[PDB]
Amino acid sequence: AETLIKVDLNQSPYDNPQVHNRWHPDIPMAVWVEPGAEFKLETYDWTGGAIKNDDSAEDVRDVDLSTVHFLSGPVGVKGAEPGDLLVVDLLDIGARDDSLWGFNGFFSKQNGGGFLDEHFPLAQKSIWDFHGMFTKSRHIPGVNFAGLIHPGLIGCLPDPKMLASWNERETGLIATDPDRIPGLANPPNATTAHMGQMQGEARDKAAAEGARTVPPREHGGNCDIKDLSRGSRVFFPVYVDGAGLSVGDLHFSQGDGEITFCGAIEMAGWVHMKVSLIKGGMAKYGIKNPIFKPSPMTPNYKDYLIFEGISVDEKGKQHYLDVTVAYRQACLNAIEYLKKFGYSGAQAYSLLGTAPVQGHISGVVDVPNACATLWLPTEIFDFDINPTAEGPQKIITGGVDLPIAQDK
Amino acid sequence: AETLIKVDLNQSPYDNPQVHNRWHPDIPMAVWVEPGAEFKLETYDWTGGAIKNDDSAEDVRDVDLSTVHFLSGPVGVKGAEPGDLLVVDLLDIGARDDSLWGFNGFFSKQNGGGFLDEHFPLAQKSIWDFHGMFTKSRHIPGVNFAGLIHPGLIGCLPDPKMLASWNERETGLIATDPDRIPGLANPPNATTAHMGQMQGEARDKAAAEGARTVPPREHGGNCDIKDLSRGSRVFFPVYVDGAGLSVGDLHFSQGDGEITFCGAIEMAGWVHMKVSLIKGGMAKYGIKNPIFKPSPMTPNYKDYLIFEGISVDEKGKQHYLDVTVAYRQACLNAIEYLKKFGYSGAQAYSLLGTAPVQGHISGVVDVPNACATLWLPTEIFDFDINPTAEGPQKIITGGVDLPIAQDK
Amino acid sequence: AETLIKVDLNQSPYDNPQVHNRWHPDIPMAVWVEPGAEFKLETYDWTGGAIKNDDSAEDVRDVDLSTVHFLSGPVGVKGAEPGDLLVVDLLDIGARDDSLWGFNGFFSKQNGGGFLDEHFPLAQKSIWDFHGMFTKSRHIPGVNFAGLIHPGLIGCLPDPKMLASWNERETGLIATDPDRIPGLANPPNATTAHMGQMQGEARDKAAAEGARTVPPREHGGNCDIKDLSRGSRVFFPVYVDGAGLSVGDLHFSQGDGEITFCGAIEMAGWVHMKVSLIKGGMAKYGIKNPIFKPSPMTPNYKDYLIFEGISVDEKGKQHYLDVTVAYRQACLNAIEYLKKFGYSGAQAYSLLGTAPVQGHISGVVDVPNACATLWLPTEIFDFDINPTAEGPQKIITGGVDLPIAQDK
Amino acid sequence: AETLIKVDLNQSPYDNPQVHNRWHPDIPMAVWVEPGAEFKLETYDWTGGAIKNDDSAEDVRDVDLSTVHFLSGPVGVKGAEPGDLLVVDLLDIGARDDSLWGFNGFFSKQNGGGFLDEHFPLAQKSIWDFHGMFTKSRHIPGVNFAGLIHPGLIGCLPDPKMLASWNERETGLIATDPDRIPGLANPPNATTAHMGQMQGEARDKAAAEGARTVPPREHGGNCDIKDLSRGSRVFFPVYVDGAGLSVGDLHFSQGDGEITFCGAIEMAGWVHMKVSLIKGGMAKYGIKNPIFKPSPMTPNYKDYLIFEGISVDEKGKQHYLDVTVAYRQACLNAIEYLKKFGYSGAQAYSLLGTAPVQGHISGVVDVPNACATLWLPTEIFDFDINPTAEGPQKIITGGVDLPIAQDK
Ligand SMILES: [Zn+2]
Ligand SMILES: [Zn+2]
Ligand SMILES: [Zn+2]
Ligand SMILES: [Zn+2]
Ligand SMILES: [Zn+2]
Ligand SMILES: [Zn+2]
Ligand SMILES: [Zn+2]
Ligand SMILES: [Zn+2]
Repeated sequence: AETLIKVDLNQSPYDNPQVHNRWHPDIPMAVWVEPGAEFKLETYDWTGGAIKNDDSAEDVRDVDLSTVHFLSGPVGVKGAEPGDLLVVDLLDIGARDDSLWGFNGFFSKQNGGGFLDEHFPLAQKSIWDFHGMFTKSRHIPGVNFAGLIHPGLIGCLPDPKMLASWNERETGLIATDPDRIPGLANPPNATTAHMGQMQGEARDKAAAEGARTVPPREHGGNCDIKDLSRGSRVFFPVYVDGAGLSVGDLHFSQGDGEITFCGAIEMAGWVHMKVSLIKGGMAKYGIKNPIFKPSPMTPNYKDYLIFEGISVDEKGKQHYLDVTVAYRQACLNAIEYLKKFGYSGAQAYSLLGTAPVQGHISGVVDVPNACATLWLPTEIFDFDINPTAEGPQKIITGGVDLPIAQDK
Repeated sequence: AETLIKVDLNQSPYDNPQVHNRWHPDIPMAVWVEPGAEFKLETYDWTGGAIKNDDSAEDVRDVDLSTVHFLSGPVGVKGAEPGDLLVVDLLDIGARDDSLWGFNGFFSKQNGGGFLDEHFPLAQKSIWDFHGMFTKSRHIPGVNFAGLIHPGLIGCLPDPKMLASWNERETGLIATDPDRIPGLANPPNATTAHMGQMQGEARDKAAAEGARTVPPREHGGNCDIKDLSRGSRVFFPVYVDGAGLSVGDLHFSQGDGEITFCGAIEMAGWVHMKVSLIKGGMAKYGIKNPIFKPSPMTPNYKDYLIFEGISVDEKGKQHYLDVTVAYRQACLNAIEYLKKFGYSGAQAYSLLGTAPVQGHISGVVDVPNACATLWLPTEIFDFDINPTAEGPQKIITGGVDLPIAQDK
Repeated sequence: AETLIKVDLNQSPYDNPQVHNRWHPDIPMAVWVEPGAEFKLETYDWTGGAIKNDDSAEDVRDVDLSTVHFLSGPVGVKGAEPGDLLVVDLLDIGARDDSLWGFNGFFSKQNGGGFLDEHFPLAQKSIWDFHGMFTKSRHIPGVNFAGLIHPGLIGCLPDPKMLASWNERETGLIATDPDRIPGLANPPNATTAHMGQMQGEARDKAAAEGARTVPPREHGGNCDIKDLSRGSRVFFPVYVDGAGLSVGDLHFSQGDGEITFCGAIEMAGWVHMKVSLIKGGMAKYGIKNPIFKPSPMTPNYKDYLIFEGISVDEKGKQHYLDVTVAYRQACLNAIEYLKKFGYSGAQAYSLLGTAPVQGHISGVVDVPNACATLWLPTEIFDFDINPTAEGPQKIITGGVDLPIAQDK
Repeated sequence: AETLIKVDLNQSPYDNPQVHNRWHPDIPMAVWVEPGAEFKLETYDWTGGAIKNDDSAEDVRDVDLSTVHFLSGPVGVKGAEPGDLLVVDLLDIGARDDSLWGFNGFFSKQNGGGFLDEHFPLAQKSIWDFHGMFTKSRHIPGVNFAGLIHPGLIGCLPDPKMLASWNERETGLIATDPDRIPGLANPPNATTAHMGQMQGEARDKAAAEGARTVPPREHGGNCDIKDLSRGSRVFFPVYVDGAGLSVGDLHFSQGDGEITFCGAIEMAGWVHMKVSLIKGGMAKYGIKNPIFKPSPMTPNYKDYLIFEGISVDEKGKQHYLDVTVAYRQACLNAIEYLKKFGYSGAQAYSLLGTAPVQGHISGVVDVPNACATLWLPTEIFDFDINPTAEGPQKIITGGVDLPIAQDK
């Protein structure tokens, strides 16, 4: 299939007019296609080159998070009207031949944070090499797995209404605690905005009101749903004429929650897709957020070891039906378990961000506690991590660990 | 294997000395077994007979929720010491031959509430019949599925310290909003307490400080994890000598979250299990909450239709990394979708509480929005519910709906 | 549901009028049901009590194979006419509460033979205990698995024409080598025939022309398809009015090919089923043999170690597209591999007949060799049997083995 | 990873010195690698360009089957000695970017034949297009599936002894019926032999004794095991120093048996692989034929409709434990079923050769009949093919069919 958007990794994303990093109804289509068209799009990694394949974490700590995410699009679809559904088949996804590695990290609390930032406040990095379908890290010994390759971010352009709501409610929330490190949301920011085929005046009004791509919203966008993977079929709400489908933020793999924030195994690559329409889909099927069907080709792991958490935090304080706090406990429990086998806490945390662990909302009614589970697939280890009568052999030798960078 | 605790459904649970409905370190063992023992335990449904197989919801409206849950146990295991892990193999689980039906319901907001109680505030009920491995409801046409049969509630007796913490933090939370309908937690309550073989003054003492079985806690207890099912192996923390393992609240099936609160498909039944020990297991493996391995025998549904939600509520107000609010959105999206096929909202809500739907914590870092997904297995419908170019057809037409009871 | 055919294991099968052990159009219905009826049938093990739970193989050696199989039925279905399809839902299947064990064996070559009878010519036995969904044998250490519970034999009564063809072609084949040990087929035999409710001369006429139940045929019958298991839906061709569905020969588990001949794990038990009709199904769907849909509840083993064979026998002699010889080599390769871990050959051969191993007709065109594969699920062993750089380790300490009985 | 053997589809395979089409101990290594090396090999389709993407079957009719299969290799592995096992990870496999289509056909009975050549004696062809992970044919409407991408042929060079045995037993078998159309085996043939880098005199001899690659043998070779797919790990017996691993005959998909003979969906492509050794692997693990582990990434089809056959042929003749005849019956039964939905017999036959259907050796003991099953995954049709009460609707219209060529 022909590649309709090409990416040169050594060219600055700002120099590519078919790339953009904010959501706005007025970004012009990077290309137009007919319904039924099938084609490939190439993509920068989300940072657009900021993070390197080496053994230092300073890049993770110093990255300018206002730049993310560099998306390829918007793709225009002829005849697409507001209120349609845009049916997207993800026919395949992969890494570029010249870039067979990816990265996971923990941001510093001072520059982004993450799910377990109170336990791992310093920036770190693991590097992942791709071996066909499989991946592994020089930083995490004894671990090998097939990737669940997915776009972290995909979705259609918002209408004027939608964008106004997003900015209002999100700036409103920053207003309630504007000095929290890390912040509660990210406001529009024109300084580092890439607005596609835009320069001058229209570029500068739109860049000042253009939404950050950081959070998932009603249209889809940055959902980081690992299961929205190569082979899947997704149904997107359409808000503007021609839809304006963009995609980026490709992951070779990811755990549920993407707890590390900085991936997932983040990568540059390509997406091969087919597009079509359901006329008036949104009203016909009562669509608000996207809906999709998962892939018939995914890694078949099923020998899970499953960890539990409840809505009582690390300090012993009682919350109310809080799935977020319950998941944190399940993740911490899994980390504690892994450490008994010789993994550092950073190796374990990176693992939960990268390997295809499951996070279930098992119970959300048994007041006051929600119950959340974290499913660790045991197939990914080249030794048996199941409990036995005699106790764990502390297998993991070496002195290998994830790079760590002191704060600035 | 022999049944070590027998249950007569027509006998009041209070008259059975091997049953109890509060957690307390001093409830004496209902029976003693050797490590390696295999045996069966019979169980009351969680209410102990309050809910009937008929077409009215008044029993659900009027049930005395202080009575739940009637558990079978505690089972003493010889040589079990605090800090051990109790290894339980769930070898099989089923319904009683004389009781081949179960119930799902929504509590009234005035008497219990639930996940979608703002949308369905009146008490309702669906009745499920068991056909070998399979189930269906006269109240929900076109739906048939294999059950994922599991105990909703299982775990070991707390020590004195643990119980004190539970009461302290939970009464503390009630104190912050004591008149809230429904309540934030349930305090100890001696009026409806069944304390097993406890007699005299010690009984009345213990009943006044005995914790409700309603929430999951560090020991396990009422987790309502559907995947802790027949065929699973679970590892419980031991707090007192002999462990004191109790089990109840059997489910023929359940969806992730148990959003309906009143099940799941609640039933009476039996559990066939084997028990063993890992000496000093808790410290060896860094165990706080239980861990387990899921069953090799589960329903193989994989053709999911997957719905999404973010941390923005039904009023449009913006929350911060709130998985609970995101899941509500995903569930409501699923319900809206099913309605287009002719299901009532009540049918849809009941379905999500009963069928083995998956609830994933897909993303919990993309500030401000968490992303939660609800996975509806399409194999359970006897017609195709997948989106087509044509839009849906109302294949659900006709009479039956769930019983509904007006508020007292 | 109600049990329409009851079985007393201590009663001779000949004394039960609702049992039979030959196929004949004139055996009267054991019971009549309406289409849509759901009910249970109890069953003798195929031999009807000949094999015992002990540590000697003499019963296997001496069994009278003319007696097999004692089937429960024929069940009549009101309105069923020749050329219909009888739709049978297998809703559940299990062992009797008073008989929680089963048996596998190798027949002596002198009395039955088997797939590897040139390698294991003496009669042997392994006994299997049922632990809820799971099984294991005191004769084969280190192995545990969830059973794939299925009827080895199920199908409808032949019409007069069909029965005549069966006898003609099968006696014709015996004629080509009548003194062969073991025989090529089994002729009608009135001596040990149980003809249900048939009386007098009519009974006598039928027992002399009644087909042995030993081989699978166009109607179904003794297929020993492990995947025709609890949870399946099967569609049977109907030849006579009322259909006359019979069932027996229940297996707790079996490997593809049932290579040991004497099971499988043979057992007495029960089948819970629902029946219905497709009017004129046979012509509508071009049905000759039965067709079916496998169960949504089966053991999820996927970590196979897969062995190969080609159409060259143990003497090195070249055959032509012979899948039978190819599968023998694949089984023999699997046995040789297992022996390196400390299993006897008999243990391994019993294992392949009992555990849910897969046998695939991988290639049947690459003249002169067919390619057959044997898939051994590695999850059934409590130690890792995968190849490593170091080679195997004799982990099966020994002492215990299958009973063996010298020839008479 | 780097491509160590490159292929120009427009260059004659005879002009590529790193390709060969006969098995012989003396073909020199096309390249040498160290143990632990990972690399790519590109491949011709098995015919090397003979079959074209068009709507006529004459190329299939006229192809010179003495030329097949053009393999890439032999790959030398430093330190590999006879009696070792060569561990091969298949890390990924795909189609070439310039060649995103493949072909299935039936050979004429006069030039190759096939499993159902008595029913389809004239040469035919279906063409398949690749859409990322998925495939479909302009010749078979209503069918879409994810490919189970595998090498049909892979293995190591035989030693002198092995080669002598192969020729002796195979020429011996041709001797028993030398004029048979099609032949029972294919003898060595120097006319169309490509012997890699072998030269002049030494080569003219090797080409006269070099075995055809057509059948699977002890070393592996052309097994056409669909499940030996991308993601798999295979363990090959080593016969000569450096091993000499070759590979070709790549399939995008195939059904069990490869009944159509001419594929499978045959294609040109590439294989990304890693190699390593088990020193003395063959004796350590009692290896005769290869063994392998299937892939964690395969198409997840589960909703099978399963067809049966027994050892009684199309003429009604009775065979003895003949799996080959039983499989033919099961395949013919499946074809008859599909025709009721509007497919031609040719469409159905091509489908069974290409789609990932399963063929099980379900029973091989119930004298006189073997029982074989054919498993059609129903997910591959864009309409429901399951039996219902009112019968099949003839969905397949149009007038498209496979090209057919009259005999030469
Ligand atoms: Zn993302
Ligand atoms: Zn990302
Ligand atoms: Zn519960
Ligand atoms: Zn419950
Ligand atoms: Zn049988
Ligand atoms: Zn049997
Ligand atoms: Zn081949
Ligand atoms: Zn091929």
